[PDB]
Amino acid sequence: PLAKDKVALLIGNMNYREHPKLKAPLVDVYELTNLLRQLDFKVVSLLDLTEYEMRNAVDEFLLLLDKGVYGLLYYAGHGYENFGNSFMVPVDAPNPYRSENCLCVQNILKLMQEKETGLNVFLLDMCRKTANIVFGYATCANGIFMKFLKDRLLEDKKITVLLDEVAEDMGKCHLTKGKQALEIRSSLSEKRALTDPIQGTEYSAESLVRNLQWAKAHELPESMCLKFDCGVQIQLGFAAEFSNVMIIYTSIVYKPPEIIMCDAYVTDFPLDLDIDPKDANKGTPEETGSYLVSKDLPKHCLYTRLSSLQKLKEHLVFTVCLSYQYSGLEDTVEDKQEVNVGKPLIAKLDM
Ligand SMILES: COC[C@H]1COCCN1c1c(NC(=O)Nc2ccc(OC)c(Cl)c2)cnc2cc(C)nn12
Ligand SMILES: [Mg+2]
Repeated sequence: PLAKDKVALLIGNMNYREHPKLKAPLVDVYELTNLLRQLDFKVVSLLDLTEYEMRNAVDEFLLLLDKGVYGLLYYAGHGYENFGNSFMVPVDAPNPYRSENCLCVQNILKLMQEKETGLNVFLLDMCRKTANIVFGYATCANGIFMKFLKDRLLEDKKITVLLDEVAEDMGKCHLTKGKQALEIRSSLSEKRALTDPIQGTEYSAESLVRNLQWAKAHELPESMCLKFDCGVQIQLGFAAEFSNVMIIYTSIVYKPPEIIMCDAYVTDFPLDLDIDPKDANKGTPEETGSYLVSKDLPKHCLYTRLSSLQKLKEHLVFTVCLSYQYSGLEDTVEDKQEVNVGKPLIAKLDM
């Protein structure tokens, strides 16, 4: 059994404006991304999406579901049931909910039902109120579903057999023991698995430009070295937590011996990103809201988390500031430099 290609769209909503926050989507989408990438899936991981951003992400994902393709869609966040229908709640939903402002699962399923895909796995991990589709619906540090799913996902068995084993894991767990926490709906008529290889990777112009636009939509700005007149050199580094989340970190690489102190800090970011200056320039990545890529970031820097890159409609332009003092000097001099790192990650798509 072969896949024409393997694409995945992972969405996690946690920072709700009018509803309770959720912690699990953060680690769950992060761990699911690495595992799916290990299975040779091109992944798009998005955190905290409004209604229009979800509708654009899901439509574009469905466009990739050509004949023979293996697709996986995963959602983690608020959801609600309204007369037999299930809805995914965007971070911009009002309180109380209105179905119109949410994404109907049954509408998406109907759209997937028209594809001639090899495998279509749709996972819903919600906090509640042939197309070879395998729908998984969960209604419950990782969340319960991902804790059991992450331990089985790399198994070389049929996805239905694999998800059925997870249902049995969850049924033994003292938390969801004897509870209706997982439903699996399936129309899989053949032996497909998330581990199946991709057919002979060939030079077809249409699939190569979508693979290279996916590569382009995940390009980070390269390392930067800014030199100030005083002789101080600052390095700007960039890391990615999600397709729409980039960390920026600064360090002083060189400081002249005659300079007693030098503090580098970034400010004046485009207002679409809504970066609070009290959350930027922290001594640890955890202080910025970054708890996953923290172990892979270089130490003893100043960190700023840029979430909401899907909202950036212009070039990422910001100021790098430097406060410094010389030997014997009673006054602290201030100097600045403007930086333009293009449109990083998902911002390349022109939102
Ligand atoms: C058409 O495919 C384009 C490809 C290539 O570039 C990366 C994005 N792509 C996508 C998306 N797309 C989106 O998420 N689009 C998006 C648009 C507007 C938005 O905000 C207004 C947001 Cl938040 C998202 C979704 N699933 C997948 C899965 C794969 C393998 N790629 N892929
Ligand atoms: Mg809808």
